Amino acid sequence: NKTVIPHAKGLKGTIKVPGDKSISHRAVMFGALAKGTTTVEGFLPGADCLSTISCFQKLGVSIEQAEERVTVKGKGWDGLREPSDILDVGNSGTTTRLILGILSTLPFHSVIIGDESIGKRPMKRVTEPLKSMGAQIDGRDHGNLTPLSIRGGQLKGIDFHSPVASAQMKSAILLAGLRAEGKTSVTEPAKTRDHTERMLEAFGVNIEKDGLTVSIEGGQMLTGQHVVVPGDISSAAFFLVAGAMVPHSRITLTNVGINPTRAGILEVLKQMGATLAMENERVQGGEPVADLTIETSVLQGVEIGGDIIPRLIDEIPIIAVLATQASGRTVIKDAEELKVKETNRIDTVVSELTKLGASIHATDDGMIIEGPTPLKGGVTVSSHGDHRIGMAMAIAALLAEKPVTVEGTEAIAVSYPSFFDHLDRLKSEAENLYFQ
Amino acid sequence: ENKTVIPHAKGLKGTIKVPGDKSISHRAVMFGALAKGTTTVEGFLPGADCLSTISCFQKLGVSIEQAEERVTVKGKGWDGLREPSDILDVGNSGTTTRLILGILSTLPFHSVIIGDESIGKRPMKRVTEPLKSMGAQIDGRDHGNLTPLSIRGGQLKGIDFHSPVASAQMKSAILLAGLRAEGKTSVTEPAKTRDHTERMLEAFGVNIEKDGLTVSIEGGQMLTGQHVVVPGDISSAAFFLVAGAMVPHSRITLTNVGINPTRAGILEVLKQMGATLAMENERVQGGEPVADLTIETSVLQGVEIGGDIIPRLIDEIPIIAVLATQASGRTVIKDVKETNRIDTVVSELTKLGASIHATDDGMIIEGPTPLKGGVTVSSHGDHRIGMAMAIAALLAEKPVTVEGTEAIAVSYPSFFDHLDRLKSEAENLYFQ
Amino acid sequence: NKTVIPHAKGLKGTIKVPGDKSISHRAVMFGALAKGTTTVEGFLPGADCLSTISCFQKLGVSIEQAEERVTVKGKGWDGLREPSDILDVGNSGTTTRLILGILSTLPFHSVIIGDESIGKRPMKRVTEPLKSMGAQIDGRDHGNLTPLSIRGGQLKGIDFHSPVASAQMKSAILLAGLRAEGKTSVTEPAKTRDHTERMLEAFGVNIEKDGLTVSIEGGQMLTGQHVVVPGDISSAAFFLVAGAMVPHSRITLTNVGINPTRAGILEVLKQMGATLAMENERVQGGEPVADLTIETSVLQGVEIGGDIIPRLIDEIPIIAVLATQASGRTVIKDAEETNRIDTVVSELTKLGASIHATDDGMIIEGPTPLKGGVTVSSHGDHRIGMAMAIAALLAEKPVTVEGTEAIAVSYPSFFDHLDRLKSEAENLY
Amino acid sequence: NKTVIPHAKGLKGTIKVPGDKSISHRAVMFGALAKGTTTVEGFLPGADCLSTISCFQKLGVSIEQAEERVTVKGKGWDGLREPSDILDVGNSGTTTRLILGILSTLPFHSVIIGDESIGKRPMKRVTEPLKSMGAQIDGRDHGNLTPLSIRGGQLKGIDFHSPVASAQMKSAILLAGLRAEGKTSVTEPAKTRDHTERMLEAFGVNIEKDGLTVSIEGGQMLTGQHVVVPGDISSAAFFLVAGAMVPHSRITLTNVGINPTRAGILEVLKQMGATLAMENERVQGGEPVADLTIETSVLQGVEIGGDIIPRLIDEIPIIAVLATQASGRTVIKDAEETNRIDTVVSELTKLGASIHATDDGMIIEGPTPLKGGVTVSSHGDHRIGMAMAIAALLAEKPVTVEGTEAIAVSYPSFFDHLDRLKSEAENLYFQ
Repeated sequence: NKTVIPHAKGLKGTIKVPGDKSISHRAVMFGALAKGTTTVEGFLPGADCLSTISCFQKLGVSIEQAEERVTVKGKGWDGLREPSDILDVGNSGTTTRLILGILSTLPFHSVIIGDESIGKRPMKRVTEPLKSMGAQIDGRDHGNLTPLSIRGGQLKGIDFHSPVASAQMKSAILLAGLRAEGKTSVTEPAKTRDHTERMLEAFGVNIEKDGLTVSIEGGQMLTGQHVVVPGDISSAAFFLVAGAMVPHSRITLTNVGINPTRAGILEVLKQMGATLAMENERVQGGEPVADLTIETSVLQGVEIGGDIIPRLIDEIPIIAVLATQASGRTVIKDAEELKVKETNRIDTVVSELTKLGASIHATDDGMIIEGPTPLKGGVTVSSHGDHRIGMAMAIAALLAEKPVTVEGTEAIAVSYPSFFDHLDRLKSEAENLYFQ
Repeated sequence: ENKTVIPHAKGLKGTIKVPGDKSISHRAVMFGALAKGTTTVEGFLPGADCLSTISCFQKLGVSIEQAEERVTVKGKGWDGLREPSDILDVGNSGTTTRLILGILSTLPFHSVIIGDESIGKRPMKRVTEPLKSMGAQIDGRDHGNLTPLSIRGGQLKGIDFHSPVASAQMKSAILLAGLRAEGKTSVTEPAKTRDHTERMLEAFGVNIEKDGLTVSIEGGQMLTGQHVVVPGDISSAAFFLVAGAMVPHSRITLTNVGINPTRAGILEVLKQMGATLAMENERVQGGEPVADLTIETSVLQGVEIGGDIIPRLIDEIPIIAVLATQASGRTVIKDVKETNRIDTVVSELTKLGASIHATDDGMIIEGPTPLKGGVTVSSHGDHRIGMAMAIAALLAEKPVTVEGTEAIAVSYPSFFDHLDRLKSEAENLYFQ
Repeated sequence: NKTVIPHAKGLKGTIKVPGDKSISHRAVMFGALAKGTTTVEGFLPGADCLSTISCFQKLGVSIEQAEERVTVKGKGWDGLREPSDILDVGNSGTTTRLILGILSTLPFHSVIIGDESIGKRPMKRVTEPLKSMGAQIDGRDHGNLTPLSIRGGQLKGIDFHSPVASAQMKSAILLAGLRAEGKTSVTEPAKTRDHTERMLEAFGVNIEKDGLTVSIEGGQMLTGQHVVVPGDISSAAFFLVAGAMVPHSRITLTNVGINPTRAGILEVLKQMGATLAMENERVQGGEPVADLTIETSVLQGVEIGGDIIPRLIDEIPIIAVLATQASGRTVIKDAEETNRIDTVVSELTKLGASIHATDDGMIIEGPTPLKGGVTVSSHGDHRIGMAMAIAALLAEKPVTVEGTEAIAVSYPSFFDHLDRLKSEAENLY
Repeated sequence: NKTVIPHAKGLKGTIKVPGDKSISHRAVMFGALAKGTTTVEGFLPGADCLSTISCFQKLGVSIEQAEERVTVKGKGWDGLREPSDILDVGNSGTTTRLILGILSTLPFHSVIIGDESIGKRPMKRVTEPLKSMGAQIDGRDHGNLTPLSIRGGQLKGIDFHSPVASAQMKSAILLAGLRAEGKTSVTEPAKTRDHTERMLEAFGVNIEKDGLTVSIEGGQMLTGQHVVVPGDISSAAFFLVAGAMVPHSRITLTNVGINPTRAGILEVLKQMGATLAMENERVQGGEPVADLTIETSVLQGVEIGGDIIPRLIDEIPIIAVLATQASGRTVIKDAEETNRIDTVVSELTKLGASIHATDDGMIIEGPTPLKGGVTVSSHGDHRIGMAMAIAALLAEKPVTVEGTEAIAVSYPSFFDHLDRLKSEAENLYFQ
């Protein structure tokens, strides 16, 4: 249904956001390929990550997952049996592409299928480079579409130049070369998420990191690990921006992932002039982690573009909200080179936030967000089934004088169950904090 | 409680429609999907297997509409089979697996097949190797031998195939794959085998050539929509034929039964034994021989069963065994699972008080023997042994308990209902 | 949803129609109440009868059912135990009404509920009389609607007179009478379905009957019977009317129930001068059964009214079709489901027939050839869909029959049996 | 199944434990009888508490619920309609007893049923008093077992005396006495959970207590409240105890409810001397809530019985573990089900601890370092498995715990919260 949302008198307390999706996926896949038991804490246990588990369980690996905790009794490649079942990818694009790399590594036959939606997402960009490595891959629309059949094994390294930049593709090819013979090299136009690169090293593998081109030597051995999964930045960002905007706020998000390739918001917040702080910075993967603390801030407009855009793409709608309370003008530029799935978000956020009373319009390559503007409520705003719009809108409502009806909150409860619960106990602690 | 108590029958009178033929039901649907025009199946077997065949072809883009025993298959040639976005689920059906493979090899896109646990243990390599020799890219578990299998069907070149094994499912696959290949495709085997695929395909407007031991198809001909009235499955029909032959005061008409000689082996044994049997209304529906059989309490003579016949009556050996117990003198049947069948058939009938004995390649039955109840007989989860025992219990003085009845209820749900119906009609006609 | 139906060149063959729904219900119920095993052949395995089985199992009766054969390890009243589960009736009007009577006998607590459909049908007509007999019954809308709660036990016989004519009602009270103290008597306006009467006798209970008045004494035993369920004339009727009208037809329907309170269709056929044979009359458990043979006849219009209407109600839609091919005026009157008559009229009329409704029924006229090429709906009522289907067998140009799911649910093999009849005619000719 | 647990290096952090079961049940129930909307926060979305929601949804009440957040559109008693469905109570004893009360209020027919479990639990101790009030209740075993049928309405108050202490039974009769005529009274040999009284007071109803006897006039009006459900002391107990035992530990437990009728372990903590802070002392929806803070403390053995025992019954397993590390003769004594305590002893001595069993309670002696390397079962009981789990955080070498799949039911994230305290002391440890 809908949620009606009042304005917040304040936000205070500590919160653990649910663990990073990308890291949780990889923590599992890598543990399966490794020798000796891997354990996973802070595991994001959603449909996609549960799909990954199910897939490897069918490949023979003994995995026990109990809420946020996972234990993977890996025995290396030598203990992955040929599946007598179809591997069901569910809704996970991550699982599909990375496991396509891994299955090309294996000297047996496998079939991949997922749901309605995954059968419209093109896979050709990944099957082609893998056929090049010596992998027999056929499927719907000549291997472009689900379902896909795969026999791998005796695989050969490859240098590979790529036109479009994509982290999932990279990760597939890297995992495939992990059991190949010789140099396997990936090259892209943009730099992009390094989770595969980082986590591999924490498992006991060496990668190249050469400028714009990453490479791997097969065949190295993966060992069992103890993986503490960092919080998802994308989920933290909702609270960070709330903490910044909402009067009388002081929020501490613990164990948040700080991977420079995804923590672009943390740079935006800082340059806008947020009272932001990091604490206890570590490297738990692989991945850098910190405890973020924000409190009510006086913000300023900031021009955002270039190499920053690729590193904060999920935080565009929430930054749109944040900019509403910043003095002067903020600009998003170089969004022209974004998927229609993201160009649509921008367009709706623009109109949703306008319904809420802000000065904001769409541009050729992003949006301009103008002035500090008090948001007025007494209106319905829709999440359009996109959890990122719902959530951003949800926190935008915390500033609105008069009630705001956010509809389509179903999509939020799917992705991030306790979003409103966490929000509610920040409002409770702040009300319990004002006493005589 | 998985056991029925079966009392001796005082008589058996009536008419019965046994369930459709499984082989013909499958193919009606399949060849339907390959033809131009509306095929209409009547008396179709709505079992799990045949329902699986329907499903796979729906998943291939073919419009198919099924109620109870009535099927409609709409259009539309090869030109209307679209590349599946779903896994084609074969379920339990060996037939769907094997025949559809032949057909899938004929199509220029990608298909996957899987089934349940059972099908995932049955070796397919016997079919996949031939089709690969025709040009088909077929991979699968255990190097294309076990489910799940993946199929890409390129431009297909014909083949002169030779096989050490006699297999009708294997033959069907290659003939079907030969349908849209170029240049004559031929299968040769040791024994002559079931000929449903050739007959029906022939009735669907296709031409098969037959030079004894070798069958061949010239690609690529058209198939036309047909009205297929599925004939009664003889294996089921056999159980009534035998009961009717034996129990005093019996007379059973069985309407519209597939009479095909590659499976009608029991019809020739009945004749040989001097059973009172009648064929009436024999015609041919959509390639398949069919007539209504009528049988009455007979005076049977022992006979030798062996050679060519065995293939064409294999499934009836258990019931034939019972038929034999009532024939005068010796009746021999000669020529892993077949031997396990034979043994328990022998075992059971023996405690019913028959003189039957097992041999290396079959069994020997002696004389006319009154069967006796008061014993519990088991089917070891074999519907064929179950039913055959059921019928034998109809002869025994004292009651006979037949454990393992749920196997029957799965193959032939209305089997005991049909028996009961004949038992009652005989008591109602006994108004002297 | 639909079926397209062409005219029939002929209909030849034998059919076993499904068990009578009413007898099938009762043989389970009486089996459960009786000492000794009861066995049931020809049982109708539809959703309703299975609900009946479901319920008595929850009362603790061992019942093993497969296709059309039931076994009931009946062990008497002593043998029914207090349910820990809710008794679920699904969609079954019979089960609900009758079980209410039975449960008013049993000295413990029980709860009845059904689906949405039963949850709308009123129960006051049965609950009120049983309450006056001594049973504690409460429920939604002051015991008028499910869920109903019942504590039965020590009942005292009533002399019941009703303004309604209902066999479920009569059966409830008669069943409560079985263990009630003294004499329970039901007097009804019309006479009605007497299956409850005939089967109590077949199970060994002395039931006294004047006309319209039936009485019963507690507390007689019931003995396990072997029950052969007769065919529903309700279904047989579609095939009898089919045989009567379609040229080149010769149909035999085996083991069909001819109970006179329900054989109204036969009276009409015979009065219309149909070529009807009733062979092998028997009585199976107090139930008159016979083999019927019909062949293409030259029917005449007849006047259907008065005492017969009650005996042929469910068959009015099919008789309406029958009258379409009869030579002359045929009147149905003294009827008062009055919307059910009207759809029959509407559809048949757009089929080319010459029907009209009256206030007391309808008037159908002459032998009218029927023109297809048009679409007619069952309106979820299965009987309209089957009447319409066999009407279709007679019509030049095809007829689409909307809502064949309803048919398919209540008579799965109905269209297959038709096919089989048309098939066999092709072979002869 | 089973989970392997090594020793704890140290426990540091802030934790919000799940909502209180009893308050979650009541928030919905009372909200359904109230006039005007009732919003609940901190709701425990367990099986039992969702069963309450189910039941009132079938009584006509519009209720939205999503994870820990619940909205109840109350329209007073007049808004409850006669049910067309059976009221399904699932496995919930609370729901069963407290609804029998509420339904007795209602001038229509209603049927209750639950699982094989509820089906075996006696109800005569609740239905008999309710009938005295004018309620008509029939059911299996002469009103003593599920399913039960009820028609209510015209109710007259009763002076009721119970020979058995039961919160549920008290709650039922009070709830019925909310729409009865005159003064309804309940008197029982001991005093037990008083959540019904507090909540009702908070929803605007006058409950008069004269120690031992509670009484209510009717009909008073219930008004829609904002109800922040406090954390469950029974589940906070497992973290207070672990904190007091593990070397270098300092844990804050946000918004835990401090009801004296269940805060027995807190009295035991301060009597054992353990360092225990108590910030933010406030009363919320009639319930007293506080923020608890425990650090690693020196434990002293203490005598426990009679006065303070009835109000800590569930915590006995966990307190038995807390005594393992307390110096000296620490004994609990009262038998008044108690089969739980029998099993605790077997497993603990198996770990290498000093516990014998006595006529009513048990003896615990000295501070004993526990040894690990054995399998301990909980027999499907969650209160053991949890106590047994946190116990294993002291002994080294794997201490395999069984019945863990029963823990994941009453407390989904128990082992997660636990894990998060170990690994946040990995990150607090940097010079």
